[PDB]
Amino acid sequence: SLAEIRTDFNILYSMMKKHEEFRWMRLRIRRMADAWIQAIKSLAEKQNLEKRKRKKVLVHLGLLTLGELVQWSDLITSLYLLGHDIRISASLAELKEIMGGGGVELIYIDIVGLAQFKKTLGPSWVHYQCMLRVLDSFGTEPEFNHANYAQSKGHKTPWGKWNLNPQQFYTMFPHTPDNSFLGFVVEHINEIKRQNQSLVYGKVDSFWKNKKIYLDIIHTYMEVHATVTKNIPSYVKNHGILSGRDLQFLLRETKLFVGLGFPYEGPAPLEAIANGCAFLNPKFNPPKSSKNTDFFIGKPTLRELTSQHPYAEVFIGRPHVWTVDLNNQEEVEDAVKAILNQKIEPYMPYEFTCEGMLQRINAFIEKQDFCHGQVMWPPLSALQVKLAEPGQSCKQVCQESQLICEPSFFQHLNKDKDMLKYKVTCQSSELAKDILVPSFDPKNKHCVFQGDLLLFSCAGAHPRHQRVCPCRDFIKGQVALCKDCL
Repeated sequence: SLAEIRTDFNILYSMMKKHEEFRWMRLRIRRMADAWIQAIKSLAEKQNLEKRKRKKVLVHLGLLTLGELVQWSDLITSLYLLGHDIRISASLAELKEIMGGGGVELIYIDIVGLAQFKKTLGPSWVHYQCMLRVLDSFGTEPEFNHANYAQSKGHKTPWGKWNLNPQQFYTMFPHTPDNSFLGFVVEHINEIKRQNQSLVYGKVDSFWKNKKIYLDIIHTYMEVHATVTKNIPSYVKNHGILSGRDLQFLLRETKLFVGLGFPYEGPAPLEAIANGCAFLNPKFNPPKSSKNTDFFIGKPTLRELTSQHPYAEVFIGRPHVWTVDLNNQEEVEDAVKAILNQKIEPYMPYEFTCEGMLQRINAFIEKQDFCHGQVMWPPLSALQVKLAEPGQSCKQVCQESQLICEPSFFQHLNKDKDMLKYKVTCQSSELAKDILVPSFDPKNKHCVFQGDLLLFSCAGAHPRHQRVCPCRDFIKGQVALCKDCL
């Protein structure tokens, strides 16, 4: 019953061959297999992977009943290499059968899958609720997760309302500290690269609408390539749809990967950057959110995107990523001229490598517990308390101190005597059921405390008062983990 690392993919291949949708995933695993195997052996030599319980894990892919398919494939691969006993489900019948047999210790599921879980198991679905890890790309903020609070704020979305611990939501990028970051793995260079080759990001013609001036400025200094036909200028060199090795060859050859504004926060810009490409990242001013952008309306989050790829913008930056105003002709020309003169430096954040994803998912499996049976994680030693100004979120004040909001610490910040420790003295206090508390009015020294523990929230700025904010440190290249979290 102890987990043993796997160094051979034969059994995995056999399991994924049972569902047609895994076909192009198996190809990707074969291409990446040597990287995965070096990674699990390297992790096991560097960190104690001994004496882990082998878990029976349900993976229910609601969406099989894309970036999402890449994330599923990397999660399943990581679980397999770490030695866990994986039961894959892509039907209501498999789901019923796996849960029928009992002994399930951990459940990875998507939003569509979760509705199927509740319907198929009936009222005892809640018995398993603490074992759920819900793959949810764009994230779920606490305000939308709390069904009754969402109704009371007049949100009309069908999404959210699961009443989970919001750290059970697993995101594509570390954009929502209320949630956990799952992510995925990103699959002489002077000689290989065509210095004046740009490639447009966007496999559909619709994405190209109103980018003519932008594309013309790039075309002044570079060839414009595409992999896509009304909106496409005559000078564009279309290679058609590519795949695997061919696309990787094209990226290896490309100096500049050109964002058009859509799609939002995909894997492709990280793949370009890993291959030595610079990424021209459209800036969004004002930021795009469920409040101003049709695509985002109904998403169970108010999170604002400052660019097409906020992760690339904030966690990578120049020289790999140039975040520019598409409508600023001077800034676009300067960016393109600078990129042309840049030395090529292929870059991959550690959190998007095989080893970094294995380390992250291994820490969540071993340490993240909503079922009440394990010591506090992250450990309390990691708490650094910060006061957010009015109009600033807990997410914002941690980030501006090179930290990350840690929602599991909110419970240690929620009464008069606990505040004393953090040089805040409450002359008076009350309880509110609000995402914006605990709060502090520094004028009249009035503290408002959280009356509904499900409403603790890294998201949300108080218009008038300071917020009392739980921050933690993170390992550079591994934002999901605090220094003492391994």
